[PDB]
Amino acid sequence: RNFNNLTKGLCTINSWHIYGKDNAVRIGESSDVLVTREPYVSCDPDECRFYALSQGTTIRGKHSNGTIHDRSQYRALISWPLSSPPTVYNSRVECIGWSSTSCHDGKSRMSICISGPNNNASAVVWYNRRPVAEINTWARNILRTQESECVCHNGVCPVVFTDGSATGPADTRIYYFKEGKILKWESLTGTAKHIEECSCYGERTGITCTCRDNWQGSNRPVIQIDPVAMTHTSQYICSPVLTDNPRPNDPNIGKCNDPYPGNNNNGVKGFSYLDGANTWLGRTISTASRSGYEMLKVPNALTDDRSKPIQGQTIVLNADWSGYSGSFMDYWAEGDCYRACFYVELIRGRPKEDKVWWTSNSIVSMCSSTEFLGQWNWPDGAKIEYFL
Amino acid sequence: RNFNNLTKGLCTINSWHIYGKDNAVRIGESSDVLVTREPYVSCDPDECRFYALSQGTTIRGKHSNGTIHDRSQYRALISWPLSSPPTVYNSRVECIGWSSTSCHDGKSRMSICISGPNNNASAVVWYNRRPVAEINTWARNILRTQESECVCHNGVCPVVFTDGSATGPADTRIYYFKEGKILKWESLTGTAKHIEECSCYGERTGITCTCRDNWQGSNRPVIQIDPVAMTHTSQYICSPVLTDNPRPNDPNIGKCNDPYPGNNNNGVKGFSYLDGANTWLGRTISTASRSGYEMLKVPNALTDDRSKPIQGQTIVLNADWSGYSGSFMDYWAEGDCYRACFYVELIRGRPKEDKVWWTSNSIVSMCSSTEFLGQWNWPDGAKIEYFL
Amino acid sequence: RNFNNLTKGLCTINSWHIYGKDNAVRIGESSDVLVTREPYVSCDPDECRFYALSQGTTIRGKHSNGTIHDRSQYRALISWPLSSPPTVYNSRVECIGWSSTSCHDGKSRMSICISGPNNNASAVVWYNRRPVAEINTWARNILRTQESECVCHNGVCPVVFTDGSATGPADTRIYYFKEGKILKWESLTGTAKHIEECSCYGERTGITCTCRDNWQGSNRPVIQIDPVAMTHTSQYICSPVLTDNPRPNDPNIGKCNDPYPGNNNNGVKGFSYLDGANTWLGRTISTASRSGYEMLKVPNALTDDRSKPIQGQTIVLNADWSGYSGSFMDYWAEGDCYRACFYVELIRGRPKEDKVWWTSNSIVSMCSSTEFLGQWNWPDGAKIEYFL
Amino acid sequence: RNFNNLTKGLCTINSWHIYGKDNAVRIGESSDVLVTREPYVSCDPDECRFYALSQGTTIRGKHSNGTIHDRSQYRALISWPLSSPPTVYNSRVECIGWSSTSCHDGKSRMSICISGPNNNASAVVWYNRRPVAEINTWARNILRTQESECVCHNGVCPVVFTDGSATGPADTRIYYFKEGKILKWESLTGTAKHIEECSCYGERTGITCTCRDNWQGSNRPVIQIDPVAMTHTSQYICSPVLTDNPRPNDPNIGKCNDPYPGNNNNGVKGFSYLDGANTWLGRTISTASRSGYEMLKVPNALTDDRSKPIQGQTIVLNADWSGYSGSFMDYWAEGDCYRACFYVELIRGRPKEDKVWWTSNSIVSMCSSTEFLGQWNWPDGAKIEYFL
Ligand SMILES: *[C@@H]1O[C@H](CO)[C@@H](O[C@@H]2O[C@H](CO)[C@@H](O[C@@H]3O[C@H](CO[C@H]4O[C@H](CO[C@H]5O[C@H](CO)[C@@H](O)[C@H](O)[C@@H]5O)[C@@H](O)[C@H](O[C@H]5O[C@H](CO)[C@@H](O)[C@H](O)[C@@H]5O)[C@@H]4O)[C@@H](O)[C@H](O[C@H]4O[C@H](CO)[C@@H](O)[C@H](O)[C@@H]4O[C@H]4O[C@H](CO)[C@@H](O)[C@H](O)[C@@H]4O[C@H]4O[C@H](CO)[C@@H](O)[C@H](O)[C@@H]4O)[C@@H]3O)[C@H](O)[C@H]2NC(C)=O)[C@H](O)[C@H]1NC(C)=O
Ligand SMILES: *[C@@H]1O[C@H](CO)[C@@H](O[C@@H]2O[C@H](CO)[C@@H](O[C@@H]3O[C@H](CO[C@H]4O[C@H](CO[C@H]5O[C@H](CO)[C@@H](O)[C@H](O)[C@@H]5O)[C@@H](O)[C@H](O[C@H]5O[C@H](CO)[C@@H](O)[C@H](O)[C@@H]5O)[C@@H]4O)[C@@H](O)[C@H](O[C@H]4O[C@H](CO)[C@@H](O)[C@H](O)[C@@H]4O[C@H]4O[C@H](CO)[C@@H](O)[C@H](O)[C@@H]4O[C@H]4O[C@H](CO)[C@@H](O)[C@H](O)[C@@H]4O)[C@@H]3O)[C@H](O)[C@H]2NC(C)=O)[C@H](O)[C@H]1NC(C)=O
Ligand SMILES: *[C@@H]1O[C@H](CO)[C@@H](O[C@@H]2O[C@H](CO)[C@@H](O[C@@H]3O[C@H](CO[C@H]4O[C@H](CO[C@H]5O[C@H](CO)[C@@H](O)[C@H](O)[C@@H]5O)[C@@H](O)[C@H](O[C@H]5O[C@H](CO)[C@@H](O)[C@H](O)[C@@H]5O)[C@@H]4O)[C@@H](O)[C@H](O[C@H]4O[C@H](CO)[C@@H](O)[C@H](O)[C@@H]4O[C@H]4O[C@H](CO)[C@@H](O)[C@H](O)[C@@H]4O[C@H]4O[C@H](CO)[C@@H](O)[C@H](O)[C@@H]4O)[C@@H]3O)[C@H](O)[C@H]2NC(C)=O)[C@H](O)[C@H]1NC(C)=O
Ligand SMILES: *[C@@H]1O[C@H](CO)[C@@H](O[C@@H]2O[C@H](CO)[C@@H](O[C@@H]3O[C@H](CO[C@H]4O[C@H](CO[C@H]5O[C@H](CO)[C@@H](O)[C@H](O)[C@@H]5O)[C@@H](O)[C@H](O[C@H]5O[C@H](CO)[C@@H](O)[C@H](O)[C@@H]5O)[C@@H]4O)[C@@H](O)[C@H](O[C@H]4O[C@H](CO)[C@@H](O)[C@H](O)[C@@H]4O[C@H]4O[C@H](CO)[C@@H](O)[C@H](O)[C@@H]4O[C@H]4O[C@H](CO)[C@@H](O)[C@H](O)[C@@H]4O)[C@@H]3O)[C@H](O)[C@H]2NC(C)=O)[C@H](O)[C@H]1NC(C)=O
Ligand SMILES: CC(=O)N[C@H]1[C@H]([C@H](O)[C@H](O)CO)OC(C(=O)O)=C[C@@H]1NC(=N)N
Ligand SMILES: CC(=O)N[C@H]1[C@H]([C@H](O)[C@H](O)CO)OC(C(=O)O)=C[C@@H]1NC(=N)N
Ligand SMILES: CC(=O)N[C@H]1[C@H]([C@H](O)[C@H](O)CO)OC(C(=O)O)=C[C@@H]1NC(=N)N
Ligand SMILES: [Ca+2]
Ligand SMILES: [Ca+2]
Ligand SMILES: [Ca+2]
Ligand SMILES: [Ca+2]
Repeated sequence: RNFNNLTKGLCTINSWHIYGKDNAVRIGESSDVLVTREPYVSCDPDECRFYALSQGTTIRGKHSNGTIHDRSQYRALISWPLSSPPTVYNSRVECIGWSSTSCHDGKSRMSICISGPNNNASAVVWYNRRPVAEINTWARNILRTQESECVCHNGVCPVVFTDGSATGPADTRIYYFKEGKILKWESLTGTAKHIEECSCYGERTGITCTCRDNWQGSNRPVIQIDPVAMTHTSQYICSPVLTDNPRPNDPNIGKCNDPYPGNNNNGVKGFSYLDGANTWLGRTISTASRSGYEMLKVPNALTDDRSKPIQGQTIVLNADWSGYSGSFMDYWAEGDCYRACFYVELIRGRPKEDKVWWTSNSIVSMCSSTEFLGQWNWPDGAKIEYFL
Repeated sequence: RNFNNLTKGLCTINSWHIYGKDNAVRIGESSDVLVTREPYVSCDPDECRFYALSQGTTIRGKHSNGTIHDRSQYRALISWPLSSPPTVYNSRVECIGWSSTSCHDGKSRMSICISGPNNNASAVVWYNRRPVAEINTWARNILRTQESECVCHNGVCPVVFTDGSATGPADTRIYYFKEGKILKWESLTGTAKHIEECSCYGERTGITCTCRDNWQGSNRPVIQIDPVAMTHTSQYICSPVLTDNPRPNDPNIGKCNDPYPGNNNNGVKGFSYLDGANTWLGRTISTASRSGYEMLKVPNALTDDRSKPIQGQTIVLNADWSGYSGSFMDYWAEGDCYRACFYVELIRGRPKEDKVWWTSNSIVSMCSSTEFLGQWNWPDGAKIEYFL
Repeated sequence: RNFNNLTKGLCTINSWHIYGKDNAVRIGESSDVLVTREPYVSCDPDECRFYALSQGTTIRGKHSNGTIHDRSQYRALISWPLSSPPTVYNSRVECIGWSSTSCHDGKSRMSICISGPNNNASAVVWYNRRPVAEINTWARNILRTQESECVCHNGVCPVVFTDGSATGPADTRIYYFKEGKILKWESLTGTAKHIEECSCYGERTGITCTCRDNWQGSNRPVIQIDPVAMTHTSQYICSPVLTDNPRPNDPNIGKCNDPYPGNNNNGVKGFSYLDGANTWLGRTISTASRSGYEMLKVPNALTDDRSKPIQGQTIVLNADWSGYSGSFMDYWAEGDCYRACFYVELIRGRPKEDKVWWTSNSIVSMCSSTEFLGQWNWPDGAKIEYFL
Repeated sequence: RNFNNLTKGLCTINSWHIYGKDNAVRIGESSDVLVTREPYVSCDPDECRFYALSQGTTIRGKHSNGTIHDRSQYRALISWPLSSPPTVYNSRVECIGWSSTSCHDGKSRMSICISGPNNNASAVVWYNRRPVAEINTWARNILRTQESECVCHNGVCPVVFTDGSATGPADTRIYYFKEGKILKWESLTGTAKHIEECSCYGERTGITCTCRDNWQGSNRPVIQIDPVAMTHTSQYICSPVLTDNPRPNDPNIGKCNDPYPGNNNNGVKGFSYLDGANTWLGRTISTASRSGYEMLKVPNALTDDRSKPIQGQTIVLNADWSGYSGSFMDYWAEGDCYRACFYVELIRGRPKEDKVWWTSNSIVSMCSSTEFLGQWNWPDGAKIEYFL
């Protein structure tokens, strides 16, 4: 087969339909379902799969005790069939670590896992299920990457890494891989002041990443990557429709080249589709906690610092827990355009539900529709008392 | 490969032999078997599989509590290997929803799931395991479809949908799909007064659907579809051998173009094979509850309003619970004719067995034989007290 | 690919080496392992698999209570990977019933299951995982067949069936199938007075079946089938080395054309390889119960009514339970000769161990070696008290 | 496809990165994970897999009681997907026995299992998942082999066997197989005085085995095999950096042709990569017990009896249990050189943790990097109290 080429634009987004949901925590109440977090979705040319970071234990297993912990030697990036739960028996390990990305280039899949102690972490780059390249920490402060799929164009797969402080200036690098080999890496340029956990998608013939400013910003940093020239720019979403969490209330003027202030030293992984008038932003409903999720149609959110919603859709009720969210597309589907998709992580357990001693999640996933479809709300569905 | 063409007639039906049985509830007493309901069977050119709507939990799982509920965000259409139980680990999710159909066209499989709230439901059409088309509710009252396989001819797959009241006139549409794309849709024509949960099979070169009249009828509505012209007619089974449930006792004159009265606002999904003198009707043995199942040979049941049984076979004893039933065939088997098959849903738990708080089912499945084979009876086999 | 042709003779048998063992009961103490009985082994051209009749429940499942029962609607012929246990999740159902056979012809597999009540049982013949032919009971008294693999030559697969009394004259038929279709069937001819559960193997270019006389005989009936002419003969193993169970002590003169007396109305499925001086007989060590198993080299056992052992090998200690045993070969292995193989069923639970209320089994399997290898003993290995 | 040829040298080893870890004991606390020991890793041309000797029971299963036992009829060589746990459902049995090796030759896999009583054990050689050759015990004292992968060159796969005393002179043989057939076998030559459990790797165009001296030596025996000529030599690692366990403290002069004294009648399976200045030795950190693991860069360890470490990396903390370790490489990866890999067995339970009555293990696995990557430590991660 061939390297996939980003030759298509996004489909028109008039609503979102249900694409995938695994009900992991519901099922894992009485099945050998693996504790996970930081999930995402990524497609091969013949199959789409769920991904997450395992915690090396099942939910009912006693080792689930204390899995709010982010980084341990018992974590690993796993994938499993679409809308199935991540079980001990059906899960395929891609690589070992506690921060990851993964993407198919049309021929084979590249997966990257970061492992190690905070001051000595390292990334291993896997291609065609074999280890190919390794990158050592350059700032010795929790080397970390996207926690969602990367995008490939003609065999070139850009990945965004960050090494350094989570509450101040850090050292962010965009790496360009082909077949697992390092072609080139760049220091972060542009006006974005802090970069974490970029959510990327590809469209003719560029790659757009919506990331997390954990330092001072409640608006989201945007990195736009050219995968042919292997260059990039950065700024923020200009829109006053702020999409981080926690975050202040929406002003009437956003910020294009600086963080919008109000909430320091925190954030959540999130995403957006920036496509002129076809722009949709995702965010939690709450401005304080990781609860609820909605999609908002905000024309020219990227460049218009006055832009407001003209349409929207509720994905998760504010009364229900959410969490991380990120973008993905099936680049091998039929049609003239790429259908925009995303997932929402539904975190259950700690810190918000400390009656149990574990932290896991399930996945809900949506794709766009050119129809104006009715909306439902998609909660995790598990009842905590059952786990007591 | 090629699109399957309905070039064959039905085989002669002189009896029914055992084809499949999963013993799900028996096995699920001490295994991670998924709670399901509304099951069916559908074949690929190289494999036949069980299908059902999952409830997003195992039987022993505490979340099975309250699964008599029909529609929730935790349901999904799953398939699994023939005569295996639907387990957490061996089940493949086809799409997310609480009403479905699915069928192979010879090249790839089309699956359709409906999800959403009662006044805003929507169908997503999957083809080759990718979402292709979406249909929004047109009557805003539980958009719903067949709950058994559809039939394809030369790439054209007709599906029967209903939107609107379950106790009065509703808005029924026949959709014609090819490769997941909507070719055409039609409003329901003919003399059938209410349409739900059609059970279809294909024979040279038309498609016959036996459905459920939930309004006033205890005789079954029949839709006959021409998949080339993409047109249809409707009426009832003329036979006084009434095959819904609940239902009145068999009269000596049936009704061809109107519901036979006696039982309002209720029914069960059922099926028939209408083939002149090769006609076999299926039904529950009880006229009051979903218990028992039998096949009755009723010559010209479709057109003869005096027709009576001349042969029969017991499938499930009246002392045993049954439920939904529907038709399917292996259109890729060897031979000159299509062998008629069906399944019976064996519902266990609520409402009829309320010592437990769940509702699930297992599957028994039969196909026709040109031999006159001895009959057995096929109960679910699970003992409720074990679940207490 | 092509139909397999029996073009080779048996390899020289100088000992037996371990080939397969699943430890099902050991593992099933704390895993979802299916209760089974009547197991065997059968090879495809690219894989060899374990087979058995499931009881439709796991060992720990409460439904295992009463599985000493031979025939129920919850039984089915399952296969699973070599030396794995028969679990809920890894088992593939071949067909539904409580008596079976199965064999590959080089192109596809034919499986046959008998189901039904005692006076109305019927066999369904599956080929390439599709139902092809059906045979109704001709004597209305537990229609039953081999409970081990059949053998195919040039697409022709002979099967031995018996219908009628287990304690008197019965109606035995040899059926000849090709691609699941009935080519011909014959009434049992020769001097064998009672036929049950034949164990067959194929060698240039005939098929040899060693069966069970449940009526009066403690010597074993032998059917020799010509798969080209589609004809057969029958007699007993002439050897005074009696190989049924229960059985009298070995005399000095056996019987060639009549049952050797002493034990009526009982027996066990067993096997032999009859190959001139390369002859090996299998049997239980005990003459009273299904315990122990040994192979005995008895030159010309088939024709010499004075023949005695000149070599042997213990397979299972007399202190350990055994059960059914049968023959199989990999007809697609490399080499000039067919390597003789067999399995022993290790029955655990009732009737011999009635502290538990279930009956299951595990499998040990051996093949011949041209070396003179050391012997071990192969017990089931499960400790009953753990199940209490 | 073709026979793999050892045409490449080792890559430069500047550090080790994480390659695989299964967390079996953590996961097996609440999942059907098989009790194992003596694990290793071996690659096919399209997949790499974990291997181990099963104990025929799960960890939570009551039959895990007493699995410190080395040799029983319930053991078997199993393989399962990389970094998954060895579960009942995902494990593939390769052959039956309590001592093993296995390796792909580029076309198919050869697996060897030894079973039997101590004075009558025998090896069965499997090729392409079929039994091909058998070797009887020649010294009648626990016939035993490598417990890690073998290496093939042009279809020739050398295996090191030992039969005889574990505390004195034994009879060691190097067997040369092709497609499972015995080409030739040799008695052990050279200056190595005792040989057990060789860990081998292949490099242009020879095979290097690092073994265990269980008699008098705490330095490791090295066998170097020529797979074309089918000949070999033996000696010890000259280095004073002693790498057995238990072992004395490191002297300043090692031994090239005799055992370094201090610890009798004990040892552990271990490995090394001997490549001039690219030499790395593995060993436990403790000199007394199987705890901890480290890699040490020791230039010319094989020939220089004064050589000392100039670089190193901790793999497992001394406070954590280790166990067996062995070498493997992906001989089908891309590149100009072979990347050196190894695994460490992390033994949990008895004898060191006798609060539980079982003995199992999990696996950590590493490969080399030409980068100088930061190090972590990789413990098993299971907490014993959970199992009480
Ligand atoms: C079956 O399903 C269908 C399909 O899903 C359902 O229909 C959907 O219903 C939902 C819910 O109502 C809609 O989502 C909302 O959309 C509105 C935007 O639509 C309105 O505004 C448009 C823009 O108007 C402006 O510009 C135009 C320029 O021409 C001008 O005309 C106008 O006067 C004004 O100047 C209108 O164009 C639009 O009209 C169109 O749509 C109508 C249908 O809605 C139709 O009838 C019309 O004919 C026309 O076609 C419409 O009036 C979003 O604004 C809204 O999002 C806000 O509200 C939710 C709360 O519900 C909140 O969570 C959001 O975050 C957002 O509110 C925050 O952000 C604002 C901007 O920063 C801020 O000002 C707010 O104060 C608020 O801020 C606070 O909350 C946030 C959140 O925590 C916090 O962060 C802040 O700090 C602060 O605390 C919804 O997304 C769908 O659009 C609609 N879809 C369709 C296809 O109709 C249907 O209801 C279902 N049926 C049933 C029976 O249930
Ligand atoms: C081993 O296995 C074999 C194979 O399975 C077993 O053999 C099978 O046995 C079963 C059970 O007996 C049979 O099923 C029944 O079949 C009859 C129909 O067959 C009879 O009627 C035929 C038609 O006769 C009429 O027309 C001809 C025209 O020529 C005329 O000759 C005749 O005088 C009359 O005018 C006859 O042709 C037929 O004869 C043939 O078959 C004989 C074998 O049966 C053979 O001996 C003959 O030589 C000849 O070849 C035969 O006489 C069905 O009527 C019946 O179904 C009714 O009964 C069951 C109860 O058992 C009920 O559940 C059904 O729903 C149905 O009864 C309801 O419907 C009627 C119509 O509406 C109504 O009038 C009834 O009052 C009743 O209604 C009530 O109940 C329902 C249900 O709840 C409710 O909804 C209503 O409101 C109301 O309450 C059976 O299906 C198989 O046909 C037969 N198969 C074979 C191959 O033989 C064998 O027994 C097994 N062996 C052993 C040892 O067990
Ligand atoms: C490592 O592994 C190796 C390989 O496995 C082990 O070596 C094996 O050891 C076993 C056990 O000893 C052997 O099995 C037995 O074989 C004998 C037959 O071998 C003997 O007899 C041969 C025939 O002799 C006759 O004919 C020749 C003609 O030339 C003539 O020379 C001779 O005088 C006599 O006329 C001899 O050829 C043979 O010698 C050869 O082998 C020797 C090694 O064994 C070797 O040293 C010699 O040099 C020569 O090469 C040898 O003497 C079987 O008879 C025996 O089976 C009987 O006994 C067991 C009990 O152990 C019983 O269960 C069997 O069913 C059978 O006994 C019943 O059947 C008889 C016939 O009907 C009857 O007469 C008996 O009374 C008895 O009947 C009773 O019990 C049954 C069972 O319940 C019941 O049904 C009845 O009603 C009644 O109650 C064994 O199978 C292997 O052959 C041998 N293999 C090899 C390769 O050596 C080695 O031991 C292991 N090492 C260690 C350290 O453990
Ligand atoms: C992030 O990750 C990185 C990468 O992993 C981390 O960096 C790593 O850190 C580890 C731990 O410190 C290092 O491993 C140790 O390496 C030393 C060897 O390196 C030293 O020695 C070299 C040789 O020196 C000699 O020769 C040269 C010839 O030119 C000469 O110059 C010199 O004077 C001397 O003559 C030096 O070349 C080397 O310098 C280089 O490296 C420096 C960085 O380390 C760098 O700064 C320099 O500029 C230069 O480039 C360096 O000085 C090993 O010796 C050591 O292994 C011993 O110690 C451990 C305990 O920690 C022990 O377990 C080992 O078994 C071994 O000690 C035993 O064996 C000896 C030999 O038999 C014996 O003499 C000892 O007494 C001891 O024996 C006792 O214990 C054993 C064990 O139980 C027992 O069996 C005995 O019986 C007895 O009881 C370590 O392996 C890595 O090399 C290093 N890697 C890199 C790339 O830097 C970094 O730290 C991490 N960052 C953070 C913040 O954590
Ligand atoms: C490498 C790492 O630990 N990344 C963190 C992430 C991180 O702490 C923040 O972005 C601060 O830099 O926060 C969160 C979070 O829940 O907000 C999950 C991630 N956990 C994992 N990726 N395992
Ligand atoms: C969409 C929906 O909920 N369909 C119902 C169905 C429906 O209520 C009746 O046909 C009335 O219209 O009844 C029943 C039933 O048990 O009779 C199961 C179905 N459940 C599911 N398909 N999930
Ligand atoms: C065949 C056999 O039993 N090999 C032993 C091995 C052996 O005892 C020593 O090398 C002494 O010769 O020791 C050990 C050990 O834990 O040190 C595991 C092995 N267990 C297994 N391979 N099953
Ligand atoms: Ca922030
Ligand atoms: Ca009705
Ligand atoms: Ca008998
Ligand atoms: Ca030693």
